[PDB]
Amino acid sequence: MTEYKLVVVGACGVGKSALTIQLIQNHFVDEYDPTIEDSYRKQVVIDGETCLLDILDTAGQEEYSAMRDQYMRTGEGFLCVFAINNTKSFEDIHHYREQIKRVKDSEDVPMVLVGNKCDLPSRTVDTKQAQDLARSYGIPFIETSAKTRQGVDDAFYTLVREIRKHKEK
Ligand SMILES: Nc1nc2c(ncn2[C@@H]2O[C@H](COP(=O)(O)OP(=O)(O)O)[C@@H](O)[C@H]2O)c(=O)[nH]1
Ligand SMILES: [Mg+2]
Repeated sequence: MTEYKLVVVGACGVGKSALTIQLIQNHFVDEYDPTIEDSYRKQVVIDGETCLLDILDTAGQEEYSAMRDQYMRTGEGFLCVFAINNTKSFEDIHHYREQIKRVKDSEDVPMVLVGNKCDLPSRTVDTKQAQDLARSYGIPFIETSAKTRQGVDDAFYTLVREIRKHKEK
């Protein structure tokens, strides 16, 4: 079956691991070492297609930069995650967007912008500001909560749909 290589990127603390574990295992893990980087797999049906999601939960700097370049080149779509209560993590999206395009040497890379922790009333990034950024990139924007599961399937399944649209060209 088709496998989709997804990569979850974003500043430390935004909820990359929590989102991935919620997607894969259907529970909220509120404490997971920020320095652990690992891949997870799940076989799902998306729009009638039985497929495999092969998801890299990134954790930032690698032993060697070649390891980062390798996962960006092999990755097919990227969840660019910020936390709605951390403005610096939102600003960091500019860096991730650029770095992925730079490594893949492509202006057309499937991505989805994810604003996580939307169960918290505490918010420094309003939806309008995040929509502005996603509009500038021409990518979807989804607010999520790894805690409540809101938006979680939508974020990952939308990324698969973005990969499909890229492939058909
Ligand atoms: N309230 C809330 N907390 C979250 C959410 N996602 C992650 N967290 C918390 O934010 C912190 C960092 O999450 P983690 O998954 O380790 O982020 P990572 O460094 O991006 O992998 C942890 O204390 C989690 O409990 C969420 O959707 N809502
Ligand atoms: Mg993590």
